[PDB]
Parts: sequence; structure tokens; C-alpha cells
Amino acid sequence: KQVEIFTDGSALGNPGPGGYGAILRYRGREKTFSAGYTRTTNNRMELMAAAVALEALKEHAEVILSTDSQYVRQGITQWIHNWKKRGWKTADKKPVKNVDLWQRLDAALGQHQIKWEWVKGHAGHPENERADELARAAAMNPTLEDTGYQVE
Repeated sequence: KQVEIFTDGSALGNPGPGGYGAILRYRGREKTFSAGYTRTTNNRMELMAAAVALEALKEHAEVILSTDSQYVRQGITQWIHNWKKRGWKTADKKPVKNVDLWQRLDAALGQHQIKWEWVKGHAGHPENERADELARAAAMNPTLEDTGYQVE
């Protein structure tokens, strides 16, 4: 009755072609999601992976989401609630970097019960390693445009 989610994102530049990988497991079966983008960043792909995986759930679910992304971890544990208080802007009044994706992720997280597993390394986390392989394979064959990517 719980959904296990494992995500990763990767890009070949800063900005360059990138992609994500997401694996969803529920009631012993798995589903895989992966897509590649022409010009993006590692952080956007790491964040997009989690949003996409949470979007495939079409009803409230109890979720264990495992990701080794430091970026996603800081957003969830330190940044998002402060950014909402400040209307999604930094102190210089610019929109937060990647606000499009943070808002997409935030929408999805507010419908579920999520236990976040912040993993550190591929050893002993085979699904996270597989999600990394998926993301890298998608970066090698991009088909989509990452419309919200902006320089700097």
C-alpha cells in the first residue's frame, strides 16, 4: 500500500543536454519514466524527476521518495517554506531560480504523505543507480525543450 519512488537527473553541461529517470514501485510492480531535454542543468533535471514521479500518482498516496539530490534536499528541508513566505523571491526581489519547477514540485507534494529518503552514494541503492543510468541515457537522446530554463 505504499509507493516507493526513486529519482535522479543529469546534464552534460551548464547548460547542456540532460534528462531524468524515475522508478515507481507499488504492490510489487514497477513503472519507469525518463525524458531528455536539449538544454538544461543537473539541478533542473534532479528537480524535474521528482515532480514528474509525483505527478504520475492520481490520488492521495503514502510515498517513500528516495533521491540523492542535495538540491532537492535543501529545497524540501530548508528553502521552500521560506520562499513561500517571501512570495517566491530572493532578497534582491528576483524570482527564485527554477521557481517554475519548485512550484510544480510543491503542487505535487501537497497531495500526498511523503517520507523523503536522502541517499548519499550509489552503493547499496540499486534503484537510485538505475535512475541515474536512465537520466544519463535520456541526456544522450534529448527530444524535448526545457522551456523554463533561463541563463544564470
